[PDB]
Amino acid sequence: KLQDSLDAGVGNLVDADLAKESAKLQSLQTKQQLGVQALSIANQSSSSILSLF
Amino acid sequence: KLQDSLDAGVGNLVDADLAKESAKLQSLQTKQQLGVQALSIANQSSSSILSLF
Repeated sequence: KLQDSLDAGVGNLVDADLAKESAKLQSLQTKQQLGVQALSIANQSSSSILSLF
Repeated sequence: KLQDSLDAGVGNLVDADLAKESAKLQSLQTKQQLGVQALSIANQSSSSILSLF
């Protein structure tokens, strides 16, 4: 009985909640996809200078 | 496990960041296109002398 209590205590200390990690993973994947597109938008600046010359 | 650690370490040593290389490539391509036009502008100097004679 004591060993079961100690195992449960350590698990309570260091375990995670995967239900929350799923939501965080979804939001972060969407944000990374948006960040790549934002970098692509930022790269195409200064390309309009060539028309002046 | 140790072999995985060593491979990751070497990769950390010698790998590049392609997100930055994309931006640098765009800027350098634009600058080269502008440089060719600038050289073309510089060539056409001294062509106006012939009108004096």
